[PDB]
Amino acid sequence: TKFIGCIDLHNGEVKQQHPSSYYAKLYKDRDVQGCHVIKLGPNNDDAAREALQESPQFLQVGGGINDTNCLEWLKWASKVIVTSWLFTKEGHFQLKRLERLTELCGKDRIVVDLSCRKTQDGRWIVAMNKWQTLTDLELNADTFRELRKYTNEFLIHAGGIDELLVSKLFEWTKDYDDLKIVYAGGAKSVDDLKLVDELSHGKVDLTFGSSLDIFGGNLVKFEDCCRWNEKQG
Ligand SMILES: [Cl-]
Repeated sequence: TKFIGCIDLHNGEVKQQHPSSYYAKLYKDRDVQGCHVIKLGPNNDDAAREALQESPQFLQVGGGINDTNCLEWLKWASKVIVTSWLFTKEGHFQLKRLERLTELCGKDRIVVDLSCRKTQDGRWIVAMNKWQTLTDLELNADTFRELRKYTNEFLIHAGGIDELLVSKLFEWTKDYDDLKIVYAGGAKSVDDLKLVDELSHGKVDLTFGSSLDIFGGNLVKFEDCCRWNEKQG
C-alpha cells in the first residue's frame, strides 16, 4: 500500500495557488510513483501537458481518453486512464472498446478507471456522467477477472473511506500478484494509509487529493504520506 498523488484540472487550472507543473515537479522530486493527472471537462489539455512534460513518462493522464488520442498522450504520460469512453451514453459497457485500447497501448500503459456507487449493502455499481448515470457494469470478482485480461491497473473511484469496498477489492483480486489497484475515495486522514494496508493486506494503494496541505486542505500532510511510502520500500 502506497500513497498515490493526483492533480485535478478544471478550466485549465489545478483544483485546489500553484500551476500544474509545480505539483508534477514535487511528485517527481519526492519519487511518488503512479500519480494521476485528471482533466475534468474541456480546455485542460495544455495544463495536462504542462504537468506531464515537467516530469516526462512519470505521471498518468485521464479525462477524455479514447482510441483516437491515447497514443499521443502516451508521448508524455506513463499510462493513460480510460473513463467514460468504455460506455455508451446510455451506460452500456463496451468490452470491445477496452480491447481496442489494449491493442493500441499495451496492457502496461492503460488504466481502467471505474467510478462506483454503493447501491445496496455489499453491492457497488459502476457510474458515469458525473455520477448521474448507473451503468450495466457491477464491481465484483467476475468483473475483475475479465477486465484484468486487458489492463495491469485499476483506479477505483468512490466521513471516512468505504472500508468494506477496500476489503472487497482485496477479496476480489487476492489471486492477482501483478495487478495494481488504486483507491480514490476521499481519504482525509494519514491513518487511512495503515488502514488500507490492513484491509487489503498491502495490495490496494490510496490516493490523497484535496485533503492535503499542498492543495490547501488542512487535514493531511503531504510529507507524512511521502514518509509512509519511504517506510514501505
Ligand atoms: Cl505509472
